[PDB]
Formats: sequence, structure tokens, C-alpha cells
Amino acid sequence: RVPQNWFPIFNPVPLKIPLQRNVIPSVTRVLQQTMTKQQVFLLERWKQRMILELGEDGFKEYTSNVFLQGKRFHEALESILSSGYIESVQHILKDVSGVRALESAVQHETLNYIGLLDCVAEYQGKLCVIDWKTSEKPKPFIQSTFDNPLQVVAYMGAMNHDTNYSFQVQCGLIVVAYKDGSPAHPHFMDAELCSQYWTKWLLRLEEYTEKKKN
DNA sequence: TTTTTTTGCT
Ligand SMILES: [Ca+2]
Ligand SMILES: [Ca+2]
Repeated sequence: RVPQNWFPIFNPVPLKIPLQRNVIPSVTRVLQQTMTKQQVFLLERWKQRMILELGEDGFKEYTSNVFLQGKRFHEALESILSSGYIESVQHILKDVSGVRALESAVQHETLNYIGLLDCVAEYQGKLCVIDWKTSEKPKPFIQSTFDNPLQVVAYMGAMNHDTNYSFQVQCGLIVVAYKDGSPAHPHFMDAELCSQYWTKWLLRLEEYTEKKKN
């Protein structure tokens, strides 16, 4: 009936303060709104062909399942580092240690974006930001993970210039697990390769911010 | 909220 956390309302050219969360995008938002004419094609062609094979209500249910399987997977690791997918990654967890961060936020003070990275930990003695994920079809080459490398280096560059973090990171790791328990493909990205993908991430970033001008 | 997940052949 009464407030428990009291604070008063008063205290004894027009302003237009922008809202930071509006003008500072998220990594996933930068990439999803700067997809290539090829990505849009195969994605639209994949939805039309899947809705035809499962209907509108079914394809909406499909989206729900594969979304939850992932989210539950990510949470499971968040607990472990503190199911069929878990058996698939067991041969990778043996090589991971030195966990410095999990489901933690990164903000780029200068390039002005933000994100939530899955994990920061040592893989075979190499500190990288790690990007877990489930997948139905197999992904044997880093090319099969599409924009995921960009998402990873966006997170790295953000952390390396986020004063909430006392350390830097130079490598990236994409782990693709499978429901049938097949071992997980580890797609590692050494410092040099992350510099390659980083340059391409700046392009997507700059394409996005130009898109937001109009 | 962010993120979860989704991508061909001739
Ligand atoms: Ca995530
Ligand atoms: Ca992930």
C-alpha cells in the first residue's frame, strides 16, 4: 500500500537528449539489418519452402523449438563454466579453462555499440571470447557459421576497449554442437584471422550507421 | 534487452 523504496519527485534552444539505448545498437542488430542480398534470398527462400512444408502455425512452432534448444544450451554452459548438445561439446570442455567472463556485457566506448558475449576463457591455453551454438545441419568449416565470426570479433574489440574489463583478448572460438551428440566442431580464430574478420565487421557497422542516417 | 535460431545451384 506504501512505497518500500521512497525517493521524492522534487528537490530544491530546446533540449533534446538522445536515448543511448536507441542510438547505440547491439551487435546482433547491426548484423541482422546489414545482411547481404544473398543472405536475404536464401533466408526468404528457406522460410517460403519451410512454411509450405509445415504451415504458418507449424513454422512458428519450429522457430520456438530451435530457439529454446539454443537458449537452454547456452544456459547449461553458463552453469557448467561457473542432453545431446552437452555430450557433443564434452570433448571441447576438456580443453577450456581460465574462465574470465560468462554472459557478460561489452560496450565499445568509441565505436558505440554493445553486446552480450557468451564466454571468455582459455582454450588450449589461449584466451578467447567463445561463441557456443546449436545447429541442426553440420558446420564443418568456419564459413558454415556465416556471420558468427563477425559477431565474435565485435565482442572482442568491444571488451578490449571496455574499462569494465582489466584484460584484453586476441583470439575467437566458435563451437557448434549437435543434437545427435556428434562431437562438436571447434572453429578457432587466431589473432591474425580475427583481424581479418574485424575489418569486415567495421564495414557492417559503418553500413548500419549510414543506414540509420536516413 | 540481448540473444536464441534460420543460408544454393547451374
Ligand atoms: Ca549469446
Ligand atoms: Ca552463442
